[PDB]
Amino acid sequence: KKYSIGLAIGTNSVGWAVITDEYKVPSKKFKVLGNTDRHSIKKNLIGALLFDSGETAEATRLKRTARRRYTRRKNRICYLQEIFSNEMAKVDDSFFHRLEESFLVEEDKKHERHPIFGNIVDEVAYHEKYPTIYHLRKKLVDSTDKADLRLIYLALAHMIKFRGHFLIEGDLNPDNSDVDKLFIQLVQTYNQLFEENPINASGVDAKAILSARLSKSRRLENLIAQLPGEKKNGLFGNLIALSLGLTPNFKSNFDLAEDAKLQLSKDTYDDDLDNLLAQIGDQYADLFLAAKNLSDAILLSDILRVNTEITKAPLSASMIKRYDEHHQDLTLLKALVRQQLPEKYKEIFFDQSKNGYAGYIDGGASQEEFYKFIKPILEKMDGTEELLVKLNREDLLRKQRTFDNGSIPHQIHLGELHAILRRQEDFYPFLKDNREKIEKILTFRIPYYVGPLARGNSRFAWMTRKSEETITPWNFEEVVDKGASAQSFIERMTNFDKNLPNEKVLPKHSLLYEYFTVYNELTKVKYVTEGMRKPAFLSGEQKKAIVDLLFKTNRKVTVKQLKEDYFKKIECFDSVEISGVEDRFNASLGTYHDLLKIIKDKDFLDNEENEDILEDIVLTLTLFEDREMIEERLKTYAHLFDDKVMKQLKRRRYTGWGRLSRKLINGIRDKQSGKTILDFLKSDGFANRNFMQLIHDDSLTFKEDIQKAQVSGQGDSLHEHIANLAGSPAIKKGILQTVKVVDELVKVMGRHKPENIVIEMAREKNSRERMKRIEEGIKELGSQILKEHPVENTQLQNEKLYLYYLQNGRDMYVDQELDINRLSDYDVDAIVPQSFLKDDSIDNKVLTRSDKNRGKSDNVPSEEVVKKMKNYWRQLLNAKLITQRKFDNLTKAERGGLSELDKAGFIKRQLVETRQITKHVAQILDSRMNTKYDENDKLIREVKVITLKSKLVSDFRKDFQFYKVREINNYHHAHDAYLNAVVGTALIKKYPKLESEFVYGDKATAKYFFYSNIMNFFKTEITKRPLIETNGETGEIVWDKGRDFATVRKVLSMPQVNIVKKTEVQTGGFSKESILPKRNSDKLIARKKDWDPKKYGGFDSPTVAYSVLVVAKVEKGKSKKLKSVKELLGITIMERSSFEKNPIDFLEAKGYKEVKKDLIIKLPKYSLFELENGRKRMLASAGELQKGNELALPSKYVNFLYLASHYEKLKGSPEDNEQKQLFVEQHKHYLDEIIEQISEFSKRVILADANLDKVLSAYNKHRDKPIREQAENIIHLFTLTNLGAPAAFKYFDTTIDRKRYTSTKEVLDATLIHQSITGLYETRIDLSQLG
RNA sequence: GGGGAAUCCCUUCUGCAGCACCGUUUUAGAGCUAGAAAUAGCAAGUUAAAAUAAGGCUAGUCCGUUAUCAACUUGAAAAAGUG
DNA sequence: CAATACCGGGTCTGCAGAAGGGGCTCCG
DNA sequence: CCCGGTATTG
Ligand SMILES: [K+]
Ligand SMILES: [K+]
Ligand SMILES: [K+]
Ligand SMILES: [K+]
Ligand SMILES: [K+]
Ligand SMILES: [K+]
Ligand SMILES: [K+]
Ligand SMILES: [K+]
Ligand SMILES: [K+]
Ligand SMILES: [K+]
Ligand SMILES: [Mg+2]
Ligand SMILES: [Mg+2]
Repeated sequence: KKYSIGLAIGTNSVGWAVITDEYKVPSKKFKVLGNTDRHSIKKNLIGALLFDSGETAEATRLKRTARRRYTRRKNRICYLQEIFSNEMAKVDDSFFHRLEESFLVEEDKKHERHPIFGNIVDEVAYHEKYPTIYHLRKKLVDSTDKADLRLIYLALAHMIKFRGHFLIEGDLNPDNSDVDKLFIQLVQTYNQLFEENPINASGVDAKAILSARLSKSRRLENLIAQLPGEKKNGLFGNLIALSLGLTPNFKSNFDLAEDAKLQLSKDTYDDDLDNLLAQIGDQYADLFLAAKNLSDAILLSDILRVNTEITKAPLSASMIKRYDEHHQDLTLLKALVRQQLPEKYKEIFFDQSKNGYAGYIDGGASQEEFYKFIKPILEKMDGTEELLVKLNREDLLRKQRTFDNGSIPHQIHLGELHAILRRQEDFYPFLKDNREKIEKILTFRIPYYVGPLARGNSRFAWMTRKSEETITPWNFEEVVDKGASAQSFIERMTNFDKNLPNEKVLPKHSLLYEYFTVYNELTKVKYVTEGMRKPAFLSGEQKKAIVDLLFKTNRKVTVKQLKEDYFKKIECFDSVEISGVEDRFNASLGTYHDLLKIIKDKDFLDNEENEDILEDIVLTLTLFEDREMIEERLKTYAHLFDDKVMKQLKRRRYTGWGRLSRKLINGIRDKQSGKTILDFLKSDGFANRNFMQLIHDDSLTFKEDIQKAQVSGQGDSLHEHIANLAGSPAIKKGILQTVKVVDELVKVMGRHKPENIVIEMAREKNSRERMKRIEEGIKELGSQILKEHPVENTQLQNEKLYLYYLQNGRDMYVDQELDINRLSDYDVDAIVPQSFLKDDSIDNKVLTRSDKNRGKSDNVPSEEVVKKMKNYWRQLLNAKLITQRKFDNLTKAERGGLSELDKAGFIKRQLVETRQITKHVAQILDSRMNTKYDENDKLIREVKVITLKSKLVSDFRKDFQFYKVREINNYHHAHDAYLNAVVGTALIKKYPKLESEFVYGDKATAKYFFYSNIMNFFKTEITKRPLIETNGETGEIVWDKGRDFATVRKVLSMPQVNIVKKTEVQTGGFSKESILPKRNSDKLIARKKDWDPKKYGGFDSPTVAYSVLVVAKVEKGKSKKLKSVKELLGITIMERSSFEKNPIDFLEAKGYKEVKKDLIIKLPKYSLFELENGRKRMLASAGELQKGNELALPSKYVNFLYLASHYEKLKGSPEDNEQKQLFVEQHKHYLDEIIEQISEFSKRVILADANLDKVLSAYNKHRDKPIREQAENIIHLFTLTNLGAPAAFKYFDTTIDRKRYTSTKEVLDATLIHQSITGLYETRIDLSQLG
């Protein structure tokens, strides 16, 4: 009884099949449990588990951190109120109480309904004096009068509750506020540097031009237009562009011949500038510093739209300017509409359902929707010119709380808050005492490297405390151990050295690590000259001289430099051939040069006695992000450097960690030699052993010490091991389900393990990332293509338009512009032709006018194209509009193009699976099946695990006409698993040598020919072979081209396949999140315990975690007469814990009396019920059902539908295509037959009378359509019959809306079916017998 | 052939922490005039408070949406067993 | 109860890791 | 997107 298993692992299915050595699927009588009259049932050993996708933890995390934010914001307000408590109680002992109950209806309020002053006269007067809170804030900042303590509170609380972002470090410099003054500063600095060509900036209103609500490039154009003799690409123009936030290239200004682009926003700018100043000189540093200051002022002027010399509240003044312009323009608009369009006034100003002013203020119309609505109304009237300008500036009738206030820094709000505190502390002493406390409430921020301020009950926290006491914003530095916490943040996540598992890894930018990388690469360099017999390694002295002369004088070392500045200069070689390195060295001493620029003491860096110190310094710079903490840690070294050097040091920062520890690189020593790994890399006689050789050499202690260093740990469980794999959670859910399926199948075969297990794994918002990429790329390029052709993210899902923007509107193979309106006439071409690499991503595609201009089609684009286009391609690459892989493949021709080795490798890659995750699946199954060791203590591999790629079975299907149509039913998953088992077992029976390629555990033209013809033994004629294929050595039959194909056909024709939908409890959010207005409906759910939804609104649409079958009695009528019921009650996610804690009490609270506790049945989503005539339903919820049957369409119809619809591609030969076409035409009647099938099924099982009649009518309407189109729309038709939830579909232009099953009553008397994972073991419960 | 390691350039995905801005909901921001009222005419509108999973105990400036789940028997449970 | 229709909260900064092309020096 | 909740209309 030998058998194999085939598995098809996906993100929503695991297909499975059992085969015998004859490639047949067995069938068994399985026992049926329960209370029906059926005791057993015949099952085929083939099927597929279906499940909803496993989800990532991201949404859960976003909601978790948002929860924390709400908690802490409330705590800020609570701190402020605790500071105000006593004095407020003297002024008004219920102010804070009225604030707390402001949400309650007057009936529920325990105090006066007017929050601020508690009487209507004073409240109305307040709102009249201060129509916005920004009025009050400006008044309290500017006035010198004693203010009412309640108004002071409201201003401070408003600033603290909505406090602005923390994107900018430090204080908001008052020097860099004025645009005019900083523009003059930049001009003065430039004219200092360029006395012969000064700039005349008098009469230039720099403020108006540079702060105008316009695009960066337009403002640059305007300013340059105010300067005759100066162009926007000259030096001053580039400085202005850098100030405005563009990415100017200073290459041409300073004649660099190598690009020097600068963007103040990028993280690398600080180095980029220091990279430019290195080539230009340090006299230009003040010029770029002036540019940065001007940039800060322009950024501020974006938010502060008012003069900062009439008020210390420019932000509140700008909000008040919004309010005043809103008022004036609304008065004008009302007057103009009343005069010119009186009939539209009611709609514009009263109808909240429309997107006019009423919908804008009272309805749900956004600012953008209101603009779009009212723009034509302004265009049709006269006197609306300035209003239209404001609308196009997005500056018309604005509110003050708006989507763009995210631009406001917290330093602005802090300025206003501090000003108020300074005004009013002269009258309230508790404000003087607590001023810094209140400022700290605004400014204090839990660092991202500290985490939740927990006390042992958070699986997320890592913060440690210096003293056990409550943490507040004011004692945080004293109570939280910031250093230990920031260190734990990183060290919970960084790797240990795999060779020394108790050793932490070195910083990536450590001096020792970079020395290691440089010497490890340098020991394998070889050189040869004329008088040398063979190439020679570099000696220790030569390597040391190369490091001291080249690596310690240049950031990068090229082969050319090696030849000229070392071999010529030192060794007196005029010609030398180098091997082991190409073009330039990969490793380099970048940290050495950074630190040499900072400390300016080469002798310090070269003195080994400072190694420790330098290591620690880099450690600090890597471990911490906060510059104050960095300075604290570096303090011990302050006596070694000047204070300017210390400031430069603490401004330097690094990130990233290496792969090896310090103890491995330069700690452990070979016993005999006394040398470390790095010692050997610096000098190792004439063997020049590199790292791998060193740790694998039996004549050194390194291997032995690495072996001893391995430590034991607690082995993960199966679920733990699967969760810790690298991959999407969806594929991991599939992986675990696969293991459980295999366990059940082995149990089904009497605990006999299979001979083979063949596994195949499936291959695998968005427009937002596409838009992001195109925006950043065009910005880096400096192109105007988005100005001339604006595009929304959705449109970028079109392949050709996306490619058009990625290529900056140009042909990729020809130096010409493309025309947008002509995309349909252009071609999308594969860089590496798809006949070698099946890659259809953007990474292997380009848009070109005509693909013929690539060159020959049998290779990579020609060398001529590369010569033409390489510089444009490099510009695209630096703009991130193409990747390094795309650039390398486009330019491969100059490197020889595609070789025969490359093509053979491409074919092998197409056939042999090499993904790490599939290898991990194979290892899991192999270690579970094979557990015994032989006399040599090697594993006994009694079960062979074979991995296949989908292409093998796909090609098998297409070659032998075992076609698949995914839409017909779910059987194709199971058929895939079956064909996987067949092909894999036959393949390794035919070529056992292939086991290394395909079984887990253990000339170019020739291999190309071989792997391209590996599946020919199935065929009868090629491009002829015997009818019986055998193994050449064992002589055993592997394939019989008579019976075995008929066996496969019989398997695929079997109507009884075990499709099982995994029943799952539902988890997640309680309900829809929308907070609905109050309504007289029991559907509403209170958002807080006492917030009666009929008064306060609430949620609806809760999610049912699972249903429950209740047999009980319910009171009926006014008399409350008990009546027996049997019904389905949906337990919601929110109710689940309460129901499970005590079900009887819960059901009695819901109204059920005398519950039959032992008759309660838990019914998760997709619980299966069978009714009459084989009709099946699945539970969608407590009140809705899903389709429960599979339509087993016969195989001839499936193949006719595949051929008639042109499913996939025809391929083959024209004669075979003609035979397929003649088959389609000879079996046209199949169409009607297929329809009949559907109809029959729909009448037995679906019961959608109206939809079925509409479908039959639509089919009889398009009987004159081409056979191909009728076949495609018949493919569409199977949505009516598919398993699962009903869904709308389209037959030609007719739309069929889904017929839903809006009642679950019938299943309460049907047969409930409990299924095991394979569906082979069943328990059937007749529910009509309950009650 | 298979498996593995460091470096370089890129790319994708996964996990975690810390912020901001809005949105929504109820209340507050005295609507006026005529008319008995039904209604009509006009005025007005930009702001705020509070909640933002119900909530929980472990009471922290913590936790509350990921993963995992046929049924039956034995078991508090974990888990084991059952064709 | 049937047919039908509408609806659904959203976007940053920072850190660490695995793994996929392309290359290169090595190991078992 | 999808598909289960809800209301409307009957
Ligand atoms: K009251
Ligand atoms: K000019
Ligand atoms: K609105
Ligand atoms: K190189
Ligand atoms: K750092
Ligand atoms: K010093
Ligand atoms: K779940
Ligand atoms: K889910
Ligand atoms: K590698
Ligand atoms: K099940
Ligand atoms: Mg809360
Ligand atoms: Mg709001």
